[PDB]
Parts: sequence; C-alpha cells; structure tokens
Amino acid sequence: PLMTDLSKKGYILYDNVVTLPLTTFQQKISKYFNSRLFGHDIESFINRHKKFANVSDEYLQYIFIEDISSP
Amino acid sequence: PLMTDLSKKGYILYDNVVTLPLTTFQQKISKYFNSRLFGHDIESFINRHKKFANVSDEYLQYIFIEDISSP
Repeated sequence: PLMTDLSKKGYILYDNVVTLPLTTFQQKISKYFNSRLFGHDIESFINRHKKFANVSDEYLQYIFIEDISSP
Repeated sequence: PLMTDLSKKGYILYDNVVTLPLTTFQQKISKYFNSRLFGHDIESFINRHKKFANVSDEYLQYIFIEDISSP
C-alpha cells in the first residue's frame, strides 16, 4: 500500500504496477560499482531476471531499502 | 610512516594506499617498453596487478625503492 507515498519520492506508477525504468536503474547503480568490470555481471543478472508487462513496460520485481527507509 | 618523505615527492595517500600516476610511470619505462617487443608481455602485468579506482583514476600498489633514495 505504501506505493502511493513511494511515487511521491520521485517515482512513477503506471497501470497500478511498480515500473522500473532501465536507464535510471543503470545510472543509479553505476555510481557504486565499476561499469567496465561489472557490465557482463549486470547484463547476465538483468537478462535472467527482467520481466515486461507490456511491449514497452519493463520492470524488475525488486525494491531497494534506502528508498523505503523512513527518514 | 614514510608520509614525511612521500609527501615531499608530490604523491598523495588515497584510502591509505599509495598512488602512482600512470603518465610518470610510463616516463621511466619508455626504453624498457616496446609495443612490438614488450606490449603483449606488459599487458599480462597491467591487467593482472594494476588496479584502478575508476576509469580516470589510476594507481599502483608498488613503489620504486631505488628511485626514492636521495643521490
């Protein structure tokens, strides 16, 4: 139920389904680990885990802890 | 404890790890490095032992004991 307040944290909700844009996730995770040394790991992880609910709607059934931790 | 002389040489300690610039590293080994002769051999050294913080930052976990002694 807290997706309502989660969407107010700079998040976008589509069709009442948690949507994970690819570029935002890649840019956010690129600031923590080296891209060159982990690109194959990232692509292998996403290829075997990604799921799309539409032709263009692609999301990951994963939620971080920082974006949901209360301040 | 060698920070007294390391700082005088213009080097900086990053994450308690000595930093050696790549450009000045290649300056001394210009005669000892050749693309046609030593490039393939030096690649196995570079990829195996040299580690970088990111794409831009470069450092080596080694120092020249003979090159730091005052003549």
